[PDB]
Amino acid sequence: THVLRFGGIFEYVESGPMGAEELAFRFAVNTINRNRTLLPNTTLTYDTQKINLYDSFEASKKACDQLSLGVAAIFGPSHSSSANAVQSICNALGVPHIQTRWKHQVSDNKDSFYVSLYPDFSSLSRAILDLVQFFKWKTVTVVYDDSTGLIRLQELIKAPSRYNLRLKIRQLPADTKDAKPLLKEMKRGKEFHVIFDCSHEMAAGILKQALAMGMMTEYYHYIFTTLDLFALDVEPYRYSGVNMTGFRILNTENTQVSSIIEKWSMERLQAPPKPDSGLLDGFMTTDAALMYDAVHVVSVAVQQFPQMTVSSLQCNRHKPWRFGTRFMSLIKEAHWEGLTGRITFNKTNGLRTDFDLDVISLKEEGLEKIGTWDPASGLNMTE
Amino acid sequence: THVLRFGGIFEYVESGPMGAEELAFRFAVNTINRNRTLLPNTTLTYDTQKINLYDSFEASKKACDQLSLGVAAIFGPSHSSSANAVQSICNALGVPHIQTRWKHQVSDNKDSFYVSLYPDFSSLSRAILDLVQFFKWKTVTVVYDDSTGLIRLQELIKAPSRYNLRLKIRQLPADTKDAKPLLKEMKRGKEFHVIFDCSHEMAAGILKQALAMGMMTEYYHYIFTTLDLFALDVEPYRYSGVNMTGFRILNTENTQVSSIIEKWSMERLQAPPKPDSGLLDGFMTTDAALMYDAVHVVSVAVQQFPQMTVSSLQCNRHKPWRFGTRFMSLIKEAHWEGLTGRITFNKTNGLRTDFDLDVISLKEEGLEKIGTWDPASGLNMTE
Amino acid sequence: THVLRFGGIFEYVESGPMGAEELAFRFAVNTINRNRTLLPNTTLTYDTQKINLYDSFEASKKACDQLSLGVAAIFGPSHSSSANAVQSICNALGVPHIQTRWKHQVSDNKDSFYVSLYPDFSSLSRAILDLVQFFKWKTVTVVYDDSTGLIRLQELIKAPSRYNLRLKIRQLPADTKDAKPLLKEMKRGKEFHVIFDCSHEMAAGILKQALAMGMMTEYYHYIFTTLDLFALDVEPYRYSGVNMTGFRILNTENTQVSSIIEKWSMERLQAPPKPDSGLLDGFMTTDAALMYDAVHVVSVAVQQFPQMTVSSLQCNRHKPWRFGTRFMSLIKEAHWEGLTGRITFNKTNGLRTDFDLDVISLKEEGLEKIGTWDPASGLNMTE
Amino acid sequence: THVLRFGGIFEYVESGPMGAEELAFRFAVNTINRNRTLLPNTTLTYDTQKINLYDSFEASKKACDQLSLGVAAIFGPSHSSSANAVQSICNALGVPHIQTRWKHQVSDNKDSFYVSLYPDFSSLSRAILDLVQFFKWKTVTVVYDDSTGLIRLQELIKAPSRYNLRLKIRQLPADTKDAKPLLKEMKRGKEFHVIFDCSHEMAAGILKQALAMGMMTEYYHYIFTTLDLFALDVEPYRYSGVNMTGFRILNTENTQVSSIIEKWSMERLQAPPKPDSGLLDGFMTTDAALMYDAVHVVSVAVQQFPQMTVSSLQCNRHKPWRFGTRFMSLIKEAHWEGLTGRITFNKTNGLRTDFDLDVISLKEEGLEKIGTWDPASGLNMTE
Ligand SMILES: *[C@@H]1O[C@H](CO)[C@@H](O[C@@H]2O[C@H](CO)[C@@H](O[C@@H]3O[C@H](CO)[C@@H](O)[C@H](O)[C@@H]3O)[C@H](O)[C@H]2NC(C)=O)[C@H](O)[C@H]1NC(C)=O
Ligand SMILES: *[C@@H]1O[C@H](CO)[C@@H](O[C@@H]2O[C@H](CO)[C@@H](O[C@@H]3O[C@H](CO)[C@@H](O)[C@H](O)[C@@H]3O)[C@H](O)[C@H]2NC(C)=O)[C@H](O)[C@H]1NC(C)=O
Ligand SMILES: *[C@@H]1O[C@H](CO)[C@@H](O[C@@H]2O[C@H](CO)[C@@H](O[C@@H]3O[C@H](CO)[C@@H](O)[C@H](O)[C@@H]3O)[C@H](O)[C@H]2NC(C)=O)[C@H](O)[C@H]1NC(C)=O
Ligand SMILES: *[C@@H]1O[C@H](CO)[C@@H](O[C@@H]2O[C@H](CO)[C@@H](O[C@@H]3O[C@H](CO)[C@@H](O)[C@H](O)[C@@H]3O)[C@H](O)[C@H]2NC(C)=O)[C@H](O)[C@H]1NC(C)=O
Ligand SMILES: *[C@@H]1O[C@H](CO)[C@@H](O[C@@H]2O[C@H](CO)[C@@H](O[C@@H]3O[C@H](CO)[C@@H](O)[C@H](O)[C@@H]3O)[C@H](O)[C@H]2NC(C)=O)[C@H](O)[C@H]1NC(C)=O
Ligand SMILES: *[C@@H]1O[C@H](CO)[C@@H](O[C@@H]2O[C@H](CO)[C@@H](O[C@@H]3O[C@H](CO)[C@@H](O)[C@H](O)[C@@H]3O)[C@H](O)[C@H]2NC(C)=O)[C@H](O)[C@H]1NC(C)=O
Ligand SMILES: *[C@@H]1O[C@H](CO)[C@@H](O[C@@H]2O[C@H](CO)[C@@H](O[C@@H]3O[C@H](CO)[C@@H](O)[C@H](O)[C@@H]3O)[C@H](O)[C@H]2NC(C)=O)[C@H](O)[C@H]1NC(C)=O
Ligand SMILES: *[C@@H]1O[C@H](CO)[C@@H](O[C@@H]2O[C@H](CO)[C@@H](O[C@@H]3O[C@H](CO)[C@@H](O)[C@H](O)[C@@H]3O)[C@H](O)[C@H]2NC(C)=O)[C@H](O)[C@H]1NC(C)=O
Ligand SMILES: *[C@@H]1O[C@H](CO)[C@@H](O)[C@H](O)[C@H]1NC(C)=O
Ligand SMILES: *[C@@H]1O[C@H](CO)[C@@H](O)[C@H](O)[C@H]1NC(C)=O
Ligand SMILES: *[C@@H]1O[C@H](CO)[C@@H](O)[C@H](O)[C@H]1NC(C)=O
Ligand SMILES: *[C@@H]1O[C@H](CO)[C@@H](O)[C@H](O)[C@H]1NC(C)=O
Ligand SMILES: *[C@@H]1O[C@H](CO)[C@@H](O)[C@H](O)[C@H]1NC(C)=O
Ligand SMILES: *[C@@H]1O[C@H](CO)[C@@H](O)[C@H](O)[C@H]1NC(C)=O
Ligand SMILES: *[C@@H]1O[C@H](CO)[C@@H](O)[C@H](O)[C@H]1NC(C)=O
Ligand SMILES: *[C@@H]1O[C@H](CO)[C@@H](O)[C@H](O)[C@H]1NC(C)=O
Repeated sequence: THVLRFGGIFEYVESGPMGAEELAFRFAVNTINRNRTLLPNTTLTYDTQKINLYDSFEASKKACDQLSLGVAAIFGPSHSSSANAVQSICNALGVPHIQTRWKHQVSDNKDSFYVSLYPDFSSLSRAILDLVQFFKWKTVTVVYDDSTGLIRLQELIKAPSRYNLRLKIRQLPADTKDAKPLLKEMKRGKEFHVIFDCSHEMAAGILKQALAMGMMTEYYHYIFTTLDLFALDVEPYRYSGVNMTGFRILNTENTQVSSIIEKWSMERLQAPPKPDSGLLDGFMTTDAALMYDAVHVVSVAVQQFPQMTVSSLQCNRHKPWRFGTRFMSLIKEAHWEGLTGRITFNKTNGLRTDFDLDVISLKEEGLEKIGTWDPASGLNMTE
Repeated sequence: THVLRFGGIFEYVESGPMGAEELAFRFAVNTINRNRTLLPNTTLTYDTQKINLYDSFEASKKACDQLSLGVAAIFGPSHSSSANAVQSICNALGVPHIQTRWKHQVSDNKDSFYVSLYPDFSSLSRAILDLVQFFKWKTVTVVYDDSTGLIRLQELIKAPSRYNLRLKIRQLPADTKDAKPLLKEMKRGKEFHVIFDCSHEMAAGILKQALAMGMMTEYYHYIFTTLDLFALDVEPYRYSGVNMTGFRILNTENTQVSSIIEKWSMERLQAPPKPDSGLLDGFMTTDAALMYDAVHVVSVAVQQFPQMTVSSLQCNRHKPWRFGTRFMSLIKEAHWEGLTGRITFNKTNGLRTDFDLDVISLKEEGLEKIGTWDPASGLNMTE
Repeated sequence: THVLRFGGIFEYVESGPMGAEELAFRFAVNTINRNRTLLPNTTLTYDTQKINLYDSFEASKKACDQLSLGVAAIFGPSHSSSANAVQSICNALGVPHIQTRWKHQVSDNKDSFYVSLYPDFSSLSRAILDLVQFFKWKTVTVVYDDSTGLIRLQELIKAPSRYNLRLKIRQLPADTKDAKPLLKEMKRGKEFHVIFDCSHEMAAGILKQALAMGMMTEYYHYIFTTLDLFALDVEPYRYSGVNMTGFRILNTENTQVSSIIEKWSMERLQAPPKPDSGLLDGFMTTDAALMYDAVHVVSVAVQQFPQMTVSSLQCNRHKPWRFGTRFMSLIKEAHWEGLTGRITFNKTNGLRTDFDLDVISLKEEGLEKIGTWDPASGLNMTE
Repeated sequence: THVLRFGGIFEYVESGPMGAEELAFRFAVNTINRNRTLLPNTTLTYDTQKINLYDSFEASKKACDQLSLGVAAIFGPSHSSSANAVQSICNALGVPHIQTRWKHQVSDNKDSFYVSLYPDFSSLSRAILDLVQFFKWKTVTVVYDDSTGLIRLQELIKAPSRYNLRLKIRQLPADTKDAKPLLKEMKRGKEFHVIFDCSHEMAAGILKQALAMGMMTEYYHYIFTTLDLFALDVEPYRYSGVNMTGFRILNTENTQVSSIIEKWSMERLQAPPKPDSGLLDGFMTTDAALMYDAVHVVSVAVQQFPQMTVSSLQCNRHKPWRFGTRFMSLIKEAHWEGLTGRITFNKTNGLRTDFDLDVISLKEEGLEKIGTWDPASGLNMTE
């Protein structure tokens, strides 16, 4: 009988229930504890702490508390300022750091003990660039929201120096959802081919404002960078004649994965979606799908390593954990068929640049898979 | 008799002498200790610690050591990953954090206790954009080096959506100085109007490689984003017929400032510039000029606040410093005429968006001031 | 066992080692003395004297000293003022005079006893004129250094009276290497097609100054009159996109000749090339290559004439040497395959107007043979 | 009573009488010996030797014979190959060398003991260049005879790089007076503005052949480089309507000079001019006029130096003559009003670049002075 303790550092909300990632972290730990073939005779427990996500000092205190109590991994603070602080703690004290969201990896950072399960925007900007070639675009307009979106789509911005695109980079307004002065300039500029770098909460907001202005016609085509395009109530836009392409790594066409999504709406039951926020009703985001996967990919590594004993490391007397070097190598060699497809890592750095997308577009009936993407193959679009 | 202790967290070098910022921090503290009108009867001492600059854990330990010994300010780790960790420590424990280099301020960071003395690239990208209007450019090519340079020049990249520029964003090769495959594509692409986002060490390297390929003619024009264009041995390029514009905030035309630059070459004497690195011989970089200024701008605040007593704060029992709220307000209200012009801060956030540049170009005689820039006025170019 | 004594009159240097011609004269005499098939059972010795090269009185004293001791040939004073004095001594006293450098032969000079091994500029000005036809030039600019260069390139200057060239004859500054006021007039005059009449020491100097001004672009083409274009460190100019044509009589593509060039760097070892003089490291000049050949071509004549006995001639009682008439006819009928190709003489006067050049140009990889020249054939340019 | 012995090295003719320079050397020495104010109580004697003029060995033997007998000056071998040999003898042994004909002074010749009385072609090529400006020429054709004529007229050849001339350099045939294939190309090329670099013997020959072909019309203009244009029987060309410009330094408009020219035809009486050689009957050439002057300019120096004693110098034991340094300085400071105008020398090198020409042209009446030239003033053409 073993007691492994996966750490976690999640968002602190005062009014609603626990977040989507903290639910999926608790739902995953309960899944391996019930299921018997994966990790027999062990009992995964958890040590979830809650932070502000914008406080690198508070994230570093909770990371040293989890190392003092003793963890075998830390499943990310999930924000760029807080994740870089906890990554360097986990690098110095041996213990792995599991990331499920994208952040800017600075080029001269010699950190080994981290893996990210979010699909890398080195690969995702090539998938978007393959679509604008397939659709024969020449007047692309990238619309992002925050200044880090330039780093995300940098291979798309450098594309007119190797092809015949003509980019017109624009930015959403600072914090307000008043995208109407942006969309007036896009409508007057005759820009019919738009790539949005947004989240699905902000994709839904500007799609209501593109309806009310001029822009949900059969002349406009919208590629979406977000992987949660399948979580939009697209009922006002089905008959609109529009073309709305995108991607989806959440492999919802398996019977096994769709079983878990149907289980997900049960225990989540609280926090209903407010009506003028036209996301769909019951779904896993790809944010929570990668946190459900991250517990399983580390679980592949602990099944291949049974003699693990959790130690109580100390930050101001920082010494590496005894099995931190081998167990990190088992996480970077782990293969898993999770909610988000195949999960293999990039041996050099530790990212997911090898993954399987599903190109989805908006048809009259609904929002349907019209192709596939694969870094080896490319676009296999059976449209 | 007072004993104020300004902290500092600088780069650790194993072979050469102390860095340019740590020299200028020691040279500034010795200057106020000698000079009598600024801070009478007090003695500024220092507590310089040395880190790797790429280790947010090591930067956070040295910041808690300086808070344990007791400081009244921390003069920056001077790298983006390390500065964001020490900013959140200084925000939680009251003590100000003085920054002298640019880093990405994420938009939802509610940090108050920090000021940056580096000229903001919100203002510097408008100064570069005013030059490409004045020079009547329409085929601009931005060349940057690291992925954060997109965030720096984002107002220049968004400019073809409000003017008639046609940007072609390119990137230098990853770490090597083999910019020849980049410059072949720029020469074959007939790109004569280039903006380089580099440092002066990398500006000197690609200017040697632009000479040897095709590109230092009278057809090519080079705007440089760096503020240390005046520190290039431009003797191979004076008669080249080229046009090489740029900026300079280091106000070298005063008798008072040029006295300090002449003092600077004396005590620095070690570490000579190697010959195939064609920077000039004796100069302050704008990196060290802002660290000389940062000690003085905080010195204006302590002259207006004589009853300051340094306290010994603790990180794991984090309580704000007693005078941290008032003394931070005096730093954000400080005015100073330093090496880099007028130093006034941006009351909203804490940046320098109000500063005085000097547009310099390459003439046959040398590298001379051909104008001025000011966020209020604009380009007053007496060419 | 014979003792033949070839005379020699070379440059007197006070600081460095012996000159390139005096080394090659000593290296050649040692070669025939070792090698057995050419001249069996004889031992060539030498009688090298050193002069100022600008003193026809001192050159005439050393020539009468060598005739008093007794020589069978004199291998040139190698300067125009000194060579004409020693030519008339050798004509009056019978003994041959071997020349390895060009000088102005006045038309009414009835001298028989001399041969020159330097390629005649009657033939070399036609080879340059064939290149400006092949390259379809019409705006040729000849740049020479001393006033005798007009005599050298006179068939190139008389060419617009039989073709459609438009010559613009210019001269380098008097003694200084300040060719920048010359190159300003050539750049402002839009003169992209330049023929330089220089030595390789002065070709290297003005190529550094053409780089620093405007002129090493892909618009400028430089034909070089010198036969030592292969002895330039052209590493700063390979990627420059320039076109730099020229000639080479030193037949470096044979295994036998390249063996001797590899032997040459061994014994020469002293006198390294100073860095800002960007000639290559180890090479025979064509000046020393013709002095290595001149000992061998005379050696062909003494193998065909075994009964030669060296006599002690006197200048103030001038009587011709007994075998001077026959042995001079054997030198003018000698054939040899030396370092500089085939060596046959011009029966009428005694020059080399029949020789084999190798047209070399500057490519991106290096400086490569792009054709051939031959007075019979013409340009066979397999470019 | 003194006995000064001026040396001389002149041409050896086998059939006719002594040459024009040797007559004028004997006529000048007889003139100072008769006349009493210039050199009282001294008796100039002479030591004229005769050479082949194309033998630098024979010229060097006669120069050492005159130094052995003892001379105070040597009045030139008067040919370029022979003069450079005797110049270096006179430089090494102290004794001055007086030149009366042009030769190529190589630029790195450090010879002090020589003066030339022939007008320098540095100044004479500017006088020809001032005429082609005054006559508003733009299609100039230079015709020379030997390859040294390029060195003579080099400032005229370099003139299209600073003005709007368009030179077409041509050469007379090698030795024959068959200039008809040259004049066919000049007539077919529509070249009406011709500069001839010739002697007056060859100017008369090609003027007979320009009459018989097409070219003595009112369309053709001929500038002559020779200073003996006044010695042409121009009676067939007076009414021809031609324009034939030229120069004249022989100052035939003085009563004193025209007395000497009338004396000259008396003692010369032998050697009549053959009819088909249409030079005039009785005249001093400027060759003999400068030899008459050269004895007088040296005579100014010996009047200012009475204690001169002629010494017997030796060539193979070469030691400078005791008063050679001072007496050479008196020749370079001598002023004289001779047959050829004012005779002042060029302190730097020793040439005549300051002289007074007389521009003469062909009118219907005869060949008349139409202007003046002076290096200070320029063309004062009272036409
Ligand atoms: C509960 O059972 C297993 C617990 O191990 C869960 O994961 C699976 O673990 C086994 C251990 O090697 C592997 O079996 C695979 O099962 C899938 C069923 O979809 C089948 O397609 C494969 O050929 C193989 O038999 C596998 O590593 C892993 N499954 C996957 C998809 O990676 C399993 O997910 C849990 N649920 C059920 C309903 O079994
Ligand atoms: C592990 O990580 C490295 C670096 O992230 C991966 O290297 C990258 O691999 C791709 C494919 O070889 C390189 O080229 C790109 O490929 C697309 C394929 O669609 C092609 O269309 C483009 O020509 C594009 O250049 C990419 O440059 C390369 N990056 C570097 C720095 O070498 C590597 O593939 C990963 N290993 C895996 C996934 O096994
Ligand atoms: C010691 O530090 C004091 C700092 O106050 C220096 O005194 C003054 O410092 C500033 C230079 O930043 C100057 O004051 C200003 O001058 C302008 C005109 O240039 C005037 O408009 C302002 O009202 C203000 O006075 C001033 O140059 C300088 N004072 C003097 C006399 O130079 C002081 O120079 C420092 N001492 C040493 C030895 O460096
Ligand atoms: C304190 O900070 C804020 C922002 O950090 C400063 O406001 C900024 O002011 C500039 C100039 O007025 C605005 O930028 C540009 O104005 C130019 C005028 O030519 C024009 O090309 C564009 O329309 C562009 O907007 C900038 O928008 C504005 N920032 C914000 C967020 O509104 C403010 O001036 C600072 N206070 C000081 C220096 O006292
Ligand atoms: C010693 O000198 C003799 C000179 O005869 C060298 O023998 C031969 O010299 C010439 C090189 O100039 C070559 O002869 C010719 O070769 C061509 C083919 O390359 C052939 O067509 C001719 O019929 C003639 O034979 C030849 O390379 C060379 N002989 C050998 C065996 O290499 C001899 O090489 C000199 N010895 C040394 C040690 O250098
Ligand atoms: C011995 O010497 C004489 C001259 O030193 C050589 O004669 C010269 O031969 C060349 C070539 O045939 C003639 O030059 C040029 O011919 C080209 C053919 O393309 C043409 O562009 C011109 O018409 C030009 O004349 C040159 O005129 C001629 N020289 C003389 C004085 O006739 C002779 O070939 C030598 N003997 C040998 C190498 O056996
Ligand atoms: C014979 O008499 C003198 C001998 O000395 C010859 O040359 C002249 O020498 C005197 C001595 O200084 C100078 O007199 C000048 O005479 C000319 C007459 O043309 C006059 O114009 C001057 O104002 C001055 O009085 C002078 O240096 C020199 N003459 C010249 C022209 O340079 C003279 O040439 C001989 N013949 C006659 C007829 O006197
Ligand atoms: C002594 O000899 C030197 C060198 O031969 C003479 O120097 C030369 O003098 C002229 C006049 O200053 C220079 O310029 C030329 O002048 C003409 C006048 O008509 C003018 O039109 C042109 O602009 C032309 O450049 C010439 O360059 C200069 N040479 C050198 C090497 O400096 C000097 O004048 C002589 N001294 C005398 C005659 O007192
Ligand atoms: C949607 O996609 C189809 C197929 O690529 C294309 O024909 C159509 O024009 C697109 N709609 C747009 C661009 O509005
Ligand atoms: C596209 O998918 C089909 C069906 O799975 C398969 O033939 C192959 O993977 C792809 N086709 C091509 C031509 O690559
Ligand atoms: C540099 O300045 C000159 C003169 O103002 C002008 O050619 C242009 O502004 C620049 N040169 C270029 C772009 O070649
Ligand atoms: C720019 O030039 C002068 C120099 O300082 C300045 O005084 C003037 O006011 C400015 N001109 C403008 C802003 O038009
Ligand atoms: C050099 O060669 C290239 C290719 O043959 C051609 O541009 C031309 O011949 C030369 N280049 C010039 C004159 O710029
Ligand atoms: C030039 O090229 C080849 C290569 O050596 C040569 O054999 C051939 O005879 C020549 N071709 C001609 C002269 O047409
Ligand atoms: C001779 O000179 C006059 C005056 O310069 C000129 O008018 C005439 O045309 C000239 N004769 C020619 C060029 O044949
Ligand atoms: C031309 O000569 C006249 C008369 O000798 C005289 O006025 C002056 O020297 C010259 N005139 C000018 C204007 O130079």
